[PDB]
Amino acid sequence: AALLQCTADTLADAVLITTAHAWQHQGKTLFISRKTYRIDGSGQMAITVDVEVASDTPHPARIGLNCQLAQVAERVNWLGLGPQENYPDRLTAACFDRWDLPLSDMYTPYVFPSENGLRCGTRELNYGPHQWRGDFQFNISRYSQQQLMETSHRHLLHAEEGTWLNIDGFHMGIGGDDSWSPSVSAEFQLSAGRYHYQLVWCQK
Amino acid sequence: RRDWENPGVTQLNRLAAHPPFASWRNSEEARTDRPSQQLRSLNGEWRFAWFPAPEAVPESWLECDLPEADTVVVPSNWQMHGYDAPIYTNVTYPITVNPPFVPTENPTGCYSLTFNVDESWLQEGQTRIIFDGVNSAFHLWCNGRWVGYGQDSRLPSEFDLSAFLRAGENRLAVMVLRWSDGSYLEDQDMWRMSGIFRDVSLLHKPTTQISDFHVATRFNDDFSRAVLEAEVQMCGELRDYLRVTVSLWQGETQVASGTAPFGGEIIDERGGYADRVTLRLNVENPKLWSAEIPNLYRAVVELHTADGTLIEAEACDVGFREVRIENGLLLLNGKPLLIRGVNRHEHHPLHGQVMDEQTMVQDILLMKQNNFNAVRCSHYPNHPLWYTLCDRYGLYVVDEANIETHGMVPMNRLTDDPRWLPAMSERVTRMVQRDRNHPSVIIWSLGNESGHGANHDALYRWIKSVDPSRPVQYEGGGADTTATDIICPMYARVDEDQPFPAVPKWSIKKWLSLPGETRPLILCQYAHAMGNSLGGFAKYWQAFRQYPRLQGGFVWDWVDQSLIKYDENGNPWSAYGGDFGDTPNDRQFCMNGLVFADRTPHPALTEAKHQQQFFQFRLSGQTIEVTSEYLFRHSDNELLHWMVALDGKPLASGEVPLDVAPQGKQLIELPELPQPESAGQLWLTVRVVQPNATAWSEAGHISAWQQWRLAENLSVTLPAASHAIPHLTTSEMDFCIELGNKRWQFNRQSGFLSQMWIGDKKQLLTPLRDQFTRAPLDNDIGVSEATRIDPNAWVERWKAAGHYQAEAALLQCTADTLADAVLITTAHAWQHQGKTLFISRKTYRIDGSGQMAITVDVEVASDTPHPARIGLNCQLAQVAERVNWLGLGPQENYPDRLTAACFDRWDLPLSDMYTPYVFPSENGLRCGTRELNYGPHQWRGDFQFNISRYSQQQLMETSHRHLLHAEEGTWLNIDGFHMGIGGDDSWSPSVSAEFQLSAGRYHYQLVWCQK
Ligand SMILES: O=[N+]([O-])c1ccccc1O[C@@H]1O[C@H](CO)[C@H](O)[C@H](O)[C@H]1O
Ligand SMILES: O=[N+]([O-])c1ccccc1O[C@@H]1O[C@H](CO)[C@H](O)[C@H](O)[C@H]1O
Ligand SMILES: [Mg+2]
Ligand SMILES: [Mg+2]
Ligand SMILES: [Mg+2]
Ligand SMILES: [Mg+2]
Ligand SMILES: [Mg+2]
Ligand SMILES: [Mg+2]
Ligand code: NA
Ligand code: NA
Ligand code: NA
Ligand code: NA
Ligand code: NA
Repeated sequence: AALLQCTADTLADAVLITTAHAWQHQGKTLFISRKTYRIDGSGQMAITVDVEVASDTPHPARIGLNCQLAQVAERVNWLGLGPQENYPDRLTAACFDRWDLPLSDMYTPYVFPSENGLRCGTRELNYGPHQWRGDFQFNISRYSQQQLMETSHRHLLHAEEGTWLNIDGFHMGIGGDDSWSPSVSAEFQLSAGRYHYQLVWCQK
Repeated sequence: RRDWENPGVTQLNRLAAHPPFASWRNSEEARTDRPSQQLRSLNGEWRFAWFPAPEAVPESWLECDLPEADTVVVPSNWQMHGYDAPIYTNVTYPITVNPPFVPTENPTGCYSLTFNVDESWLQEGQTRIIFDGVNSAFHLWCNGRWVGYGQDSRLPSEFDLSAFLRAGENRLAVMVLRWSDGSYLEDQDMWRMSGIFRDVSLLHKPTTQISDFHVATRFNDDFSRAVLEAEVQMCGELRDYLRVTVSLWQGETQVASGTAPFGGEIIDERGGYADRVTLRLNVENPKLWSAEIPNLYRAVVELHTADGTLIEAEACDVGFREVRIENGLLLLNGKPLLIRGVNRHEHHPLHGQVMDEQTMVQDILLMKQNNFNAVRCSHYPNHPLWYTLCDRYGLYVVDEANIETHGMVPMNRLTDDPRWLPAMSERVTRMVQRDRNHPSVIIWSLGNESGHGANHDALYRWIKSVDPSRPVQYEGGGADTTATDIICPMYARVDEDQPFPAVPKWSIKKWLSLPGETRPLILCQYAHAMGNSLGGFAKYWQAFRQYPRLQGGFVWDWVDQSLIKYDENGNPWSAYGGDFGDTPNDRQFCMNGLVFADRTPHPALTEAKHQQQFFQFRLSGQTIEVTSEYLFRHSDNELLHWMVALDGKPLASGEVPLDVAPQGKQLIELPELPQPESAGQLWLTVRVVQPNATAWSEAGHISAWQQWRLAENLSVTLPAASHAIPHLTTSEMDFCIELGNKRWQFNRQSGFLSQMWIGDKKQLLTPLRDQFTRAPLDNDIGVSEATRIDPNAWVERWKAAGHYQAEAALLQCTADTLADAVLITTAHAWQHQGKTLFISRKTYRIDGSGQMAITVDVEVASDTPHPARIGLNCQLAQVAERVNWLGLGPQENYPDRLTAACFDRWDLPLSDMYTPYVFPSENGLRCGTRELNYGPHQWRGDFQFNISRYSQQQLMETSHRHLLHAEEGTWLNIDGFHMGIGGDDSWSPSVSAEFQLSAGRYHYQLVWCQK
């Protein structure tokens, strides 16, 4: 990430932070992320994200944010699709409701580890004293993407400190027509060029 | 006798049907197709009188001209001269349904002509008159004596006048009935007119003559050898000294010839046809005919004495081609066709249904220039010259019997009735007898929209017996009945099934594989081009290319059937159904053409040209792969032009010759290309250009194009810190912002930007407000009418949900001062009767540079009908001469109809940004736009827009383009999102799901600045 801009303004009832970053590689700009954070008297933090994706770079796996929360909580409660893991091109069986599961059920123990446990169509997500509202997809577990991508057998994974939270405005389909040739359908690739998403983080 | 109320009497004294004759008396003139002294035209000035019923015609008229008659031009349709009104009705018959009777009030056209006959025509042989087209039934007298009668408005009626004429002056009297029992078989969706609307001619034939001739061409397995077989029949004085010689010419060279005496092979226990002869000519390496290369030979049929006297000669253009269906595919000369077709009615906005060569040529040129290779004669045999033109210019033709009984209930009531077989039979058999030697005709059709009756099965079989060289198709009764060799539906969708009972319209892809089905599928009508339409067209072409058995279709249709009317000031205007007092009528349903009545293109034409290209392209790196979809020709009149530009700025370009064999591929690797690091999108555009002119196109004609986004450099450059900060001033009613010479005013009660000044000049006539509706397109309305609402049509769903009447309720409006800008924030709710339909949340940020960034986030209730658009609108104070944009163009383009548009920098006169569809609706959008310039303003973002002198309100409230009036200022509509326009049909919602605005939440952003 390269910073392009970071500013702070005070509004009548809130503080507004504005940021812009470019992601580049071998001098090419791959992605540009523009955001605003607006914190008001209610203590809610509203995040708006607008992303540009160069038309000539391969369509990305996802467009979201991530962080390692310091807290580890027993349950996960969300208003969205579930209860089991679901992805864009594999979510017909999931139902929209309010689900509540132990954190470990939010991780799928695929023998060969990878991105896993996403839930889509989520309007509200609760974990510990935090609450996220918006229209996103998410996964939450003790394992970072880095670890999963560096690990070849589930038995070698180890819980990291805290909880890794991945909250996506958009996520690419997973495909599966076969496992030896790209099989994610066009309608499930993130090829729009410009993406917008917004979330509200607040304390519960 | 009221012969016009008896389907059992379709003619009296009419001569047999046959292919075009000219009775040349010199074979070289027959070979060259020059005029024949034996074939005269009687077209010109005639005498005409209109009567309200045949009972009102005075008997004196048979013997002499009526003083009150007018002199008028023939051919003509009398409605075109104002004698009575033409009627525009689609399905419902224009008369009370009570076969076989017609109204006692039945407009009768009394035509007459005094003309001369040279004595020599009466000294020997036979003199006949030919009426190529009389609508709908007529009696004929010559010199006051009754000659005969005829029905079928679309084929020639010929009568022998030999015994009625006298040397010098003669007078014809033709009493034409507008309505007859023939009318029950003429219910096509078009203007209902009448008159002697095709040519009238007089033909002299010798007593011993060629009465019919049929030409067939059969081939060997690889088409390198053929046998031309010509069966010739004679009438007259049959003697042993008679011969027929058939010679075949390629230009001035005679390639083959055969001569034989009369007497065909034995055919049964009673012998053979002593009055017939079959000549068989061997032809090596014949030049084959196709729409791609319309190679023709000339066959001359000489009837002569063995000792050398030519009695008469007849002749035709011959196209060596074989048409056959094998293994589920329609093949032409052994290769599977891909039909780029269109249905074409015979229509002229001034002359009605009268055709002329200029207009036909004009239509053929434009069809070919727009990549069409086929035409269906919807829904009757055409004027004879059409065929000649298609043979010569090269178009595949579906020749269709003049049988349409749509208005019956059920639709096969007459076609399944044996009492209507004779009348139907004549319409089929006489067509085949007239047009069977034209190579352009490749498929026969039994008529249209007449259900499926036993009569179709009998006639299907008759054709198959008499002419095995061409398949037979017929869509009625479900499009895949036993009366059709090709599954030929109308308006079946690509992927969406429409399972109506009895006659379902399956997705075309699904249709082909139904259990036991094996026939090819070619749509007899697809993509209803009514008003702003053709949305989804590309979907059809992708399917046709992917599925071998999906071999194309005929677009509905070529030209709008609008008629010209003149206002108080004598200025012409385009009229449609009901504009002549005609009622009931089907209003604008008569305009469904790719082109306007005067042949000006509608924007959809370019979409069709593009999807119907004959060269396919793929890009890999700097390598372009060109694939030919021609079946028979090499790319011998083609070159590839290529050009690379960055945001409209040309960086490099070139040309490469195209040398691809039919169905072949060519790889072209482009030169080291530009790799600028300046921000923007790099686009490659390629065009196939025909350097040499052809019979149907000018040198430099573009036949194909395609574009690809090459590299993109996103802008990362920070803008320069401003030497200013805008000031905010507040009052209870407004937020005013000022910066330099610019000012912005936001109304606190309405919550919208109400005014902007550049200098001292106001820029807006109406405030900037959200807009979720559009002036409805013909496809949005479908069949809905005030008197009979169709609740399922998009327009009605929007209306009923309150979209057009919703009022913006302000929920919030604040202004804040930032470090280097002023920020206005607003939120509005649109409700209707208690229902919140949409919520619009925006920010407007005006900075020290004077630009205004507007961010819009809209929520749309999931249970309200998907809205037509999500955008902003305002009436600008300025009227500027031009419009310049960086986006798709240059023509109007909508989300489901934009493949033909190209991304570039375009610049046009304001008026070209409006499309003058006869029935006004939303129009002129351009999509994929990144920057728009108009007068002093510039808008940047990623949006679609339209800009013109007409508000959406006016367009939706006006029914005819000539009644629109330019408003003050310019109406600008800038949409973040716009719904598809549809068009698979114009009577059932046809916007594909992927083009409906059903996301629920939408975001868009624009920067408006001045320059
Ligand atoms: O046959 N119909 O009852 C009918 C009702 C409403 C709309 C179209 C329609 O039929 C359709 O009309 C279009 C009009 O351009 C064409 O004539 C097409 O051939 C016909 O099937
Ligand atoms: O046929 N039309 O072109 C047409 C235009 C506007 C309204 C009704 C209409 O045709 C009418 O359509 C209804 C179906 O909705 C029936 O098929 C009716 O028989 C037909 O005349
Ligand atoms: Mg009759
Ligand atoms: Mg000779
Ligand atoms: Mg003589
Ligand atoms: Mg019809
Ligand atoms: Mg009507
Ligand atoms: Mg394209
Ligand atoms: Na892994
Ligand atoms: Na095909
Ligand atoms: Na029509
Ligand atoms: Na060439
Ligand atoms: Na209108």
